[PDB]
Amino acid sequence: PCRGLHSIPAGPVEFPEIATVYVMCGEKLTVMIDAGVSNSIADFSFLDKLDYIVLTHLHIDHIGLLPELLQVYKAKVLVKSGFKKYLTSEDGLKKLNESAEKVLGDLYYVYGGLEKKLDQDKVIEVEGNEEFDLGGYRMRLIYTPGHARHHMSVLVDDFLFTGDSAGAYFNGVVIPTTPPVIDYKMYMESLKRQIELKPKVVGFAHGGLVSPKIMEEHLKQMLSKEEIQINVDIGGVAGEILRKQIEVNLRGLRESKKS
Ligand SMILES: [Zn+2]
Ligand SMILES: [Zn+2]
Repeated sequence: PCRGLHSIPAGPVEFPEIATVYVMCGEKLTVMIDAGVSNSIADFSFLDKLDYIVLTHLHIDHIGLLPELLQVYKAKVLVKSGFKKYLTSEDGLKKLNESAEKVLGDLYYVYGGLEKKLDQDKVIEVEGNEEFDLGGYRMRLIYTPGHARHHMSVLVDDFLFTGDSAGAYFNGVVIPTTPPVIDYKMYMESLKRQIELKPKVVGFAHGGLVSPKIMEEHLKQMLSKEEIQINVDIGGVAGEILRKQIEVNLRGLRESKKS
């Protein structure tokens, strides 16, 4: 059977590592954190069963493979309460894709929009403080708004999976996870709260596993009086995709400070 922790690249074929999906295989429950971009060819066939898929948030790059995953596995999706309708109705999906396209531009087509709504009985709303016994490991959800009103983080023992609430990290460079539009005050509060949890390792949705110290570097980055300007040493299409995303995030950061 499946055991241990699996960190799987779930980005588009042009940049598989831009997004990471985590799977924690406990003795009693198997849980997945996030679900990749719609256009990802990530293969999760190494799983015999899947009990829960926790969505850190509802941005399109974290919920892409749900349609297929919910047909192959008997998994239930856990989402912040009040947002289930965005996944279970045509009008809900239309709004998710609408906001995604407006914010992402060309990246919308790279990652891929949502095309199929999910069955309501497969989606469970949670408050963001629920605890689960995975069997040999303990999981606890944590509501972490700021990046989005529907953002939640996940703590498995001393591993903290932060989604897009505590930064991104590529090639040794800290990138702000601040696309339009973030709630600056809430974002800062959630970031401080997570730093205070003192996890041993952090799992970024964008950048994979990183040291907890990176969260503190991101906090400092958020407090800079000078305009944040980032440059990442990466080439090819992957480099261009990342640069576009960075521009979106820097725009969001600039605008959040004016609020
Ligand atoms: Zn996001
Ligand atoms: Zn994201």
